[PDB]
Amino acid sequence: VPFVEDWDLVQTLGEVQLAVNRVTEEAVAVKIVDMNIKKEICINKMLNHENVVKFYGHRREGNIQYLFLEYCSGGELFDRIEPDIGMPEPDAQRFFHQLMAGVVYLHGIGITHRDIKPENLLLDERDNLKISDFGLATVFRYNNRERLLNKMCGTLPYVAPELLKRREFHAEPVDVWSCGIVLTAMLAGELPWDQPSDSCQEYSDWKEKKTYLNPWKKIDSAPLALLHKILVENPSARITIPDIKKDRWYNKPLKKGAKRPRVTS
Ligand SMILES: N#Cc1cnc(NC(=O)Nc2cc(Cl)ccc2O[C@@H]2CCNC2)cn1
Repeated sequence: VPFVEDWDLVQTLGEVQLAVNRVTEEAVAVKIVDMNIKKEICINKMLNHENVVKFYGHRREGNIQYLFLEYCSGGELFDRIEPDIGMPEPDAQRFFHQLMAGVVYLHGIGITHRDIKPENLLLDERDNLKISDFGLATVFRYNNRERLLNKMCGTLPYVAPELLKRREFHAEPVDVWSCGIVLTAMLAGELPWDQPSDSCQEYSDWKEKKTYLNPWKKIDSAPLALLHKILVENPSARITIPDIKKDRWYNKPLKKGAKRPRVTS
């Protein structure tokens, strides 16, 4: 079929550009990197999950690398969070379920994202969450042997406290922590602290169990009980994802199905 390989760059998404196929009108996201990127491509070629952004391929045109990635028309989870409010609890629960399915998948194949935040959580046209941007991602398990991490990666409000206080740390609890900060942001519409350090007053209040303060007073006791188990300073005592899957709020029926058309009589 002639022209099937031509894509028009129609708009800047974030550089990330929206590409449309000349013939089929299929939309893809094209990440343009004008020369860490070789690691992003390698990690992307391993990924295949409904809650992880699809990788279609790559092309090197001199100093510029073009990455063909899934287009998610719903945009960023970030823009579904109302400041100081958040979002309805059933929506947050569904996005957290889909976040866990994605993270279970990544950890299962020995990959840690290292930068889970709402900006990197994208939504398709049906509002299905997809983990995106594997630029900071790395291999923490290979040939069934775990590699402890030591590089400081991520975004300060979402990083686990061990990443700031320890020389080495396990990868999986770091991603679990960041998922709990994402859950906080979805239910309160605010970030609890600038960084999880004892010098940060809000972080000290959380360790002092002062849940009568913001953001915790905006959060119902069932999801807050889950946050009490995720945002545990000791990474060895922190809840694991198999046990997040057994939490009472995680399994609480809250969300109705997708609206489906219906008539009467
Ligand atoms: N890395 C990466 C990656 C992979 N796929 C992406 N897909 C999109 O569809 N991007 C997107 C779509 C809308 Cl409607 C709005 C913003 C978007 O990307 C944001 C902007 C910055 N990175 C995430 C975006 N970034």
